[PDB]
Amino acid sequence: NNWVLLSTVAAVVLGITTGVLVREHSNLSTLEKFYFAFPGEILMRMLKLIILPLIISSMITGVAALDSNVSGKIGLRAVVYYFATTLIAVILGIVLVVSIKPGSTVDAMLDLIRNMFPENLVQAAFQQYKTKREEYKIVGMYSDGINVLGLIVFALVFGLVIGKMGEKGQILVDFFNALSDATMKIVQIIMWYMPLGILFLIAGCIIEVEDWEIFRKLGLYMATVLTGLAIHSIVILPLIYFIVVRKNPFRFAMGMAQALLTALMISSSSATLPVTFRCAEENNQVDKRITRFVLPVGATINMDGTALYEAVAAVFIAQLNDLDLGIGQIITISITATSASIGAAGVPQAGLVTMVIVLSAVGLPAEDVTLIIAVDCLLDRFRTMVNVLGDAFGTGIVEKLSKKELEQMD
Amino acid sequence: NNWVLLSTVAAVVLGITTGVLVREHSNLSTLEKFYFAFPGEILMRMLKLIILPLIISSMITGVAALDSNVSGKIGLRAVVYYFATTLIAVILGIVLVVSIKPGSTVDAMLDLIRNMFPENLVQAAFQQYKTKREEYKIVGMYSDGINVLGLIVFALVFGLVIGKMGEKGQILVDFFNALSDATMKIVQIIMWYMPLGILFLIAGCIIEVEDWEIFRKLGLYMATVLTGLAIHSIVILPLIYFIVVRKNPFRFAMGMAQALLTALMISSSSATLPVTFRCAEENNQVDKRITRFVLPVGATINMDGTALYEAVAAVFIAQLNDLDLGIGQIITISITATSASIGAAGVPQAGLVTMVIVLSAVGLPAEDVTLIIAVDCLLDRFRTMVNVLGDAFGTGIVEKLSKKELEQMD
Amino acid sequence: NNWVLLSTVAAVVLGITTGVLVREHSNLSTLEKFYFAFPGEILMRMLKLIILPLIISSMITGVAALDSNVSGKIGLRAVVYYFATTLIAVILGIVLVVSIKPGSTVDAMLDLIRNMFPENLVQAAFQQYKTKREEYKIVGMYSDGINVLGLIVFALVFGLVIGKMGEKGQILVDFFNALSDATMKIVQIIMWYMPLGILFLIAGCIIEVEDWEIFRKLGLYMATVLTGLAIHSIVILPLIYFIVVRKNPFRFAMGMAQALLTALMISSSSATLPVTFRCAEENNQVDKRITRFVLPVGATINMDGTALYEAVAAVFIAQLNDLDLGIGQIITISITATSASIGAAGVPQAGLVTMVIVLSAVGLPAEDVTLIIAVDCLLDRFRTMVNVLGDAFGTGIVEKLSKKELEQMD
Repeated sequence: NNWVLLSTVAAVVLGITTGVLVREHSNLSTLEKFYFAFPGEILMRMLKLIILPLIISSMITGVAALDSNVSGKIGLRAVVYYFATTLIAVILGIVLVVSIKPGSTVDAMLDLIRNMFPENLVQAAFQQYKTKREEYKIVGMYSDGINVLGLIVFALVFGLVIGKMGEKGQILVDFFNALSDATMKIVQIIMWYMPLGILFLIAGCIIEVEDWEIFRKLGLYMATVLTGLAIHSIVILPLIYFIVVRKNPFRFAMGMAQALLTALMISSSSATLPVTFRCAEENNQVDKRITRFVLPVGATINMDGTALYEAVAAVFIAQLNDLDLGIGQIITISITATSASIGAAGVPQAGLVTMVIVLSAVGLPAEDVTLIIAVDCLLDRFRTMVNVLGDAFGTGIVEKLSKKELEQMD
Repeated sequence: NNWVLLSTVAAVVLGITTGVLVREHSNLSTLEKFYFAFPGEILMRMLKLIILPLIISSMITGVAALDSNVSGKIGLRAVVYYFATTLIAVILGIVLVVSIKPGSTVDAMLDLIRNMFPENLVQAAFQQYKTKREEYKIVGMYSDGINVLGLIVFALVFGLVIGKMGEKGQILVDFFNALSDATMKIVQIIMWYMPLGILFLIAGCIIEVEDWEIFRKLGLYMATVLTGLAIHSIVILPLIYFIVVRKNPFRFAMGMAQALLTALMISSSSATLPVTFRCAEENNQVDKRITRFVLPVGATINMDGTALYEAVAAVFIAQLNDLDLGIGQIITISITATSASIGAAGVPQAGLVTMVIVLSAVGLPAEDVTLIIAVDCLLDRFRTMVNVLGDAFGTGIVEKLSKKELEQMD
Repeated sequence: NNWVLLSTVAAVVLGITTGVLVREHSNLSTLEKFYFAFPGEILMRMLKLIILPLIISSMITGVAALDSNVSGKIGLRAVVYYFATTLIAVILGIVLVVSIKPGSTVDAMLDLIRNMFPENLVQAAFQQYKTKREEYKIVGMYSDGINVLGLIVFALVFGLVIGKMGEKGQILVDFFNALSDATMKIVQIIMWYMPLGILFLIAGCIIEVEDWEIFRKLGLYMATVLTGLAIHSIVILPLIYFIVVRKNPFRFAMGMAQALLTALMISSSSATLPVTFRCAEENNQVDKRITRFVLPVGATINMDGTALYEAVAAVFIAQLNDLDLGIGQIITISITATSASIGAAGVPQAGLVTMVIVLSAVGLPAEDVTLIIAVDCLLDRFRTMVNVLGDAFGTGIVEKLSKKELEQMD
């Protein structure tokens, strides 16, 4: 049976009830509040532990599985699809935030390019590079935080090289195939424990809210973000799927419902990858090669949810201050916020350090994060859900458009 | 011939003579004293270098060698045996320190649980996590020091997964078998050079003592620690072995004498692992699978020596201050000190950072370490000797109790 | 065709022209000067990224390819040749700097020995150990910077062990062979992009010079360094080659011209390794085993260029100050400067941190580096060229002297 998903839904409702009841009838200190959310912290720690080998081995295996003379077209189609979806999401978010009205960059882009080619493979696993101008000379240094962008680029190049090697790279191909399978099984073992961590995480999230008037004050900001995400998930993506693939998009969404729920629950596209693989390969008759190549790329560089969430939050923050913007300032903020997070799109994010960096770069005060940090728990899950839905639709579209390429391999 | 052990014994006696003669007839500055112990520092550095791959590959290989439907009972028996021995050692140490009379915790336990599941596999190889309460909110950060506990847990889970994989994980199994053999050979190469390092280490240890009245002042503390270790090694462990295995325990100890001497000399259970393997498999007719699985686990979570040494030292320090304790305070100190070192029990320890953390947590002053740091050289070697003796007895007991399981594999 | 080398030469001349024209006709701020050299920084970053796996896998593969009973003599001959060449270079540099007249150590040597045996394999990939005396007690700590010396020693020991293992180490041998080939191919991919980075690097180097009288002031220092390098490359090395191998040394140099140009262009002996392999194995009929073993060792511990460059620069700096030296002080400075860089001789060096450490140790002021940092761009390339020429001549000499050993393998 599907005991994991039912248990997780029961844990979610029980955690909501527990948080509400404890907040209403019990008074706890800050230390007790921190101690009440320990299982959720343990679950988040376990989820973080498995991100590196899973994504690295999946990328290498997916790239190496394709023929040398074929992978270029598939990759080109994937990047074109993701760029188009990100542009549409950016436009929709800008239009919605302008209409509803709810309420340094060069260094950031150069750092983004710098992180694509790290100076140390081992150091990139837990550290990132950043520069700042001081009196003017540029000074750079390394700070904690996994450099997923550089590891993904190196993994892609390495997978291409060992796929083109042939008989001399077969041992590496087999090694990374076995590593990918082992990481998948370990992820399943962690999924076994997930529900209790989710229960306590929801209870702690609800308990941490103290004012209870922040939700009332944050009117039309939740409405704006939710409306943008709903429009993107329900209208634009199914229309693109039907236009390219002459098939019903909602049967496709019905097949992926299990992965959609899982992603909505753990809020981690990279973690959900095994369920997405299974749903896309079994429930829908999508080729294994296309799925295994496209899905990690989507979990890495999908920016529709970021464009519909962080960009809107930034424009709302700028609107809170009497800092009336122009068309250029709004477009610059949306571009900076969307581009600054291109590296880490699958890892779980709670502190929104990328958006803090964006706020610092665009000159806005960095102390306004607290006014929206309370509702991040609710919004991030829907962001991840729409991200994985877009990834699945992209796998379907690329499989549709790669008929000749998949014919040559046979 | 056995030229390594005879050479090491000759080096030990020559180092004792050299240290005594240099202290008596020569006067050296602090810088010259530091320069006199350089070869011992080099030997310790080389021993530290080989701890990670050896323990990781040994754990993976030992776990993967067992059948999937069998390893649960073997692991359960091993943990039960180690828990029982640790409890007996704790009780004996408490009783002895109370009778002879020679002279924050929640955060520590939560950190112990946190380190079982690190957030980064690469970072866990050289860094550890720690939290502290400040004005109250909890703040955590990473500090230098290998996280053996997390690596051991991940290695166990990975070994189980790849053992259950079968034909798809055979390549990883072969890879880690070869890695384990290579690490063993490198350890043997280091053992070739060991004796000169031991000579200079003993000479430097003896030279560093300056007062020469600290030994007289530290009366009944050496007596207490040595009596506890001797009682545990000579009475309790052989009695348990004879009760479970109806055989003479001293022939077993006679067979393991080579590994016992080696462990007494280098004071590193993990380093002694190859000699322990050879003695337990050849001198005693113990099954290879049981040995290869139990011995790394013992080298990792054996706490009898820690309970008989650090706990007693802590109670002695608390007795030095006019800080008359109760039964609860003594039991809390013994439990905290024993549990805080569960991660690093095989690596060489000289600075006793774990006991410093324990003293900080139990509210005792941290400046009293110097009064006992002088005799650590002598006591740590006997602690390691009794630890490896307990590990060997545990291998024998588990092999005795696993007759049906070892019958199914055949 | 040879489009890469011709494109790189055209890029070099175009970068020289661009730098001269921009300096003469345009005025730029410091920030614009930094932004003008971004592609060169990206190229240097990519070159740095590939140094670790390439050198590690090449060392392991080269050591493991040789028979167990043979590799000792080959290694002995290689070390003897490198020691003799370094001694001759030291003598020549000292004599030239004394005649032309253009213008703490114990801790350094002990740190050099300490870095040969690191305490952590993972930490050695990006960190180094250093000690300092303070009031006297010695305090050590770790700082950023790859520890190539320790990794090379561990790789050599590991390669010997797995070569002696045989059928049980064949899987590791195959794994590292495949890894070496993959790293070579990735290096070739980077070489594809190299020329534009070289163009912008030369343009930025030329632009950064502002006084334009520093070249006139630095008279007889360029002359001394260039004369020493030219004498070493043209006279001493061909004479040694002809004395040992009764063959024309200039046909050998003509065969290696492609690798010589490449090394002169990128100034990185380790990066040039694939071209050196191809030229030495195809253009000259040198045995593959001798080449694959000797060349990484030369790229790691070749000190002729360092002895002819850093030692002379240090003596020139000491001559600038009215600090008249003796024979012992000059020999101590040359020995310290040559020995302090034994670890990193193949990686690209621009900041000359090793020479800064040498200046700090020998008591000379550390602020005089700026007076010679301007001409480092020009001199380092010739230093690397003579280093790779010496490495190739060493491969030839060792192949000549290893006739019996290469006969036994057949």
